[PDB]
Amino acid sequence: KVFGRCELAAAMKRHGLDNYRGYSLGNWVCAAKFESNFNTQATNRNTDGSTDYGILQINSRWWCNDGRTPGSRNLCNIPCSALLSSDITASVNCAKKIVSDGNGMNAWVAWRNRCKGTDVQAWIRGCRL
Ligand SMILES: [Cl-]
Ligand SMILES: [Cl-]
Ligand code: NA
Repeated sequence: KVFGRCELAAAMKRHGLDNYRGYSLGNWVCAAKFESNFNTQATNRNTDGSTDYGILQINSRWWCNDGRTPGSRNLCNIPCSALLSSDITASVNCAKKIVSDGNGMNAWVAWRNRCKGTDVQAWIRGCRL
């Protein structure tokens, strides 16, 4: 599923991400825009052999099992394919564990490089929330 900007914002709000660990909703929408272009089916392979999955590009080296990342942990205890669903619940639940692990949203390179320190509230402007 390719989300609309306000559709995704409303969905993330309903799943408890607004101000989760202090990160306003616009941060999460901005990260999803630049990680996946709002596409729940996005996948990208990394040089180390791991793969990033879904709307928030969650990585198989640490967070999900895809059966082909040897020595990987599965800290969200989920198959990576569950992160590609049109239902974002599994991606959101896993992201809550990632953002809590001490490094905040710096775990998302596109957030660090394209959202951090910008006017992220623009990402939810005009949305009915
Ligand atoms: Cl915001
Ligand atoms: Cl980047
Ligand atoms: Na894994």
